[PDB]
Amino acid sequence: GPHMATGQDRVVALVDMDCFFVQVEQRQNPHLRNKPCAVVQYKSWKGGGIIAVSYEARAFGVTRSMWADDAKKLCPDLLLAQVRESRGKANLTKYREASVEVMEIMSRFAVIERASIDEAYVDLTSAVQERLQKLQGQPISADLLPSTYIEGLPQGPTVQKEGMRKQGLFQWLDSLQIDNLTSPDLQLTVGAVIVEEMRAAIERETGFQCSAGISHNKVLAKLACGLNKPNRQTLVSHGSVPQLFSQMPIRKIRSLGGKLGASVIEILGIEYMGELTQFTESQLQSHFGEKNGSWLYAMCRGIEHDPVKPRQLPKTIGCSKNFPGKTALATREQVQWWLLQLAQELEERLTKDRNDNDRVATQLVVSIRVQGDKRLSSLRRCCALTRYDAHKMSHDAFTVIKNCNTSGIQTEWSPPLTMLFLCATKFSAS
DNA sequence: ATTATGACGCT
DNA sequence: AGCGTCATA
Ligand SMILES: [Ca+2]
Ligand SMILES: [Mg+2]
Ligand SMILES: [Mg+2]
Repeated sequence: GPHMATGQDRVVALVDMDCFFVQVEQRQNPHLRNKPCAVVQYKSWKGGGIIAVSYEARAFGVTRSMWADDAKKLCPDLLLAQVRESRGKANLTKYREASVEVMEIMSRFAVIERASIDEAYVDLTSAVQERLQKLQGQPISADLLPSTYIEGLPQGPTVQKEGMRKQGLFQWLDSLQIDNLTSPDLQLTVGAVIVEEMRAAIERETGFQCSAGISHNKVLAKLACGLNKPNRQTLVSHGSVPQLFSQMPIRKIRSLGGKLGASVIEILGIEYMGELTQFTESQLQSHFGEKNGSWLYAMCRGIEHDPVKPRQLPKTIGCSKNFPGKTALATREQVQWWLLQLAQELEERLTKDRNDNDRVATQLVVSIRVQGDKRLSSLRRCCALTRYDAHKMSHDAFTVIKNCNTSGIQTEWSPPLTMLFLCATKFSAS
């Protein structure tokens, strides 16, 4: 009843760049613009592995993780841009720097949480209050929401896409109560107006387009964002949740795409998020633990409390390289050469980070994989990170791992290593 | 032989 | 601490 919380206390958005690495390359090389194209890393093995795909290329069935040689079978005219290689390895600097461009623009509108290289959550609650004041009871024009979809509309008593969008938008705005400064639906709508503005600024100042979700929490915002891509934004209201979830596979919700989601489906014998409402909170906690159970009980009702954390910078800086199949490292000289290559890239990024962001990493984590282990990581050991010096870091990394060498011979390494990873962590102010 | 990342949970 | 899960380009 009147004491039942409804998770409508915040306005949260999730902004996510469209085919991000592709846009970065298309900005740089106008010949790639408005083409089926993809970004690939390496080239020798099957033409390289695809890591990003333009929407034009997606239409041919080209996807992430496809080998370029195979993508070309689906899309013969597919254009490719290659990730830079430095020190024998893929170097992602260009995309990290482009990400900083976008994050800095977003930060002008609101506090953001960097969620990945190309997405951020935004807490718009305060910005919406402010805007509502300027608005002075004044209605919101559809003109202010030129790329917004309202999930669930139109409904009730045209055959084109933009026409449908506008019909739904009209129904939404027609039903809005603008004299109520605490109406959650109104708050969301003003949130969407601001996100249009944010998205316009990103595109004007970088050339990059993005999509966005606006709702009352991060999970719904994230879900909303993916509903209409590319170059569009979607508002998911509290009221839209029961219908939206009634046919929403559990795996589509953030954090349920893996083993836990599979267990929810298996144990409960359900398929869709909305089906969760029929279980008590204790029932869910009994299956999935106290934390997950409470989370599931609220989430299937559209409610979630995880805050947008004030964090624009990554918490770790790492460098890693796989050495698959035949290329596995089998000599000490090999292992040491590559630890050095990694350590040199890490030093470069750490030094730039110290200058830009006034902080220093204090721990170095070293991880490897050995030929034969199904797990991505085989062994992870940390040591002190006291100086930004590549030779020192690589010498230290070798020290902490050198006893993983089964080989009775000093010069030989066995079993061969199929992955090396150096990660700087535990930052302190400087 | 997707690879190169990055955040957070468990014990 | 070291390991596991889930996620994104
Ligand atoms: Ca994206
Ligand atoms: Mg993304
Ligand atoms: Mg993606």
